[PDB]
Amino acid sequence: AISDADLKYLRRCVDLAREALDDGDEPFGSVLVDHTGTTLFEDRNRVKDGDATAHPEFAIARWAARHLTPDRRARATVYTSGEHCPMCAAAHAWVGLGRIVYATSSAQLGGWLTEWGAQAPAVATLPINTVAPGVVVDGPAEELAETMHNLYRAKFGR
Amino acid sequence: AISDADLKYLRRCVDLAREALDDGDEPFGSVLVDHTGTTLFEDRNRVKDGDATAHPEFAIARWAARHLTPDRRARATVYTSGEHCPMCAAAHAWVGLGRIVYATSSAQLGGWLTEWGAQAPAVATLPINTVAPGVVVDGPAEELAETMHNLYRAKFGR
Ligand SMILES: [Zn+2]
Ligand SMILES: [Zn+2]
Repeated sequence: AISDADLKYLRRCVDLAREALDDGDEPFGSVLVDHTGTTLFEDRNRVKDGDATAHPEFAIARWAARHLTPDRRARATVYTSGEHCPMCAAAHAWVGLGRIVYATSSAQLGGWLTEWGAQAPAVATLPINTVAPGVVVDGPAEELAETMHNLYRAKFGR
Repeated sequence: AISDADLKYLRRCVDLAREALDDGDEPFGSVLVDHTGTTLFEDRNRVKDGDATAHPEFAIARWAARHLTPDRRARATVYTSGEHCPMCAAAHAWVGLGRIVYATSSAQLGGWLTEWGAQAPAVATLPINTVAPGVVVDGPAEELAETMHNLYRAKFGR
């Protein structure tokens, strides 16, 4: 279900995750793309100033609610380097956004954390469709698994 | 599990939910209380302006992260008229807030919504601990069930 065009946007997400890591934040990047294929909004994690809710997917949900009609929201796609946490999946569904494509699943992330002896997140790694049963979800992208493993290990595996 | 002091705060949450209803918003109210019993912050639903994520528990999580140290957050309690949705439960856990007490469960509300035929929510009515395993949760408060049913009927009855 991941197309060539989808993978290009996922690579952009990975670049945004890398920007976040390099700035002292956590490696999570996300991009909102409308049905015409225009990038509307890009963001990355910004938790370093002490708000652990500063996730890019959440920013995208609020931005979409403020700037896009319901119909435009439903036809838009959200690309992300890492599958929406429950906070972000719920926000996405509350505002009525459409498709999600992720590079790595929360299952991947949680599995790596336990491999590395790292503490589990404070929030359960629920798949998007546990939280938001109606959302169309594609991913993960096999081509990006190694990159994201390495990027998460840098932040969370030390 | 629910003291008389807890009920006082839950009754304040009901008052805030009614304030929301009367202002054209949905009937959800929430209070943040310091471990020393002082109210720190109170809020209610503000969705009418077009943002379905304007939940008071979420506003509380962000307020807490901005204004309180981690230690003070861990020791604070959040009271709410309606059990946190997954968005809010996750945000509460991310910012490391403490106990939650709710007047009515999301299962209770979901059952009543179905009776009224109403559009089922896009977000699943997961219990807080499915989303946030480590959070201490108490509720519901049987003495406030009928009051809250009536408030919900006012907004969502058909
Ligand atoms: Zn998130
Ligand atoms: Zn909520």
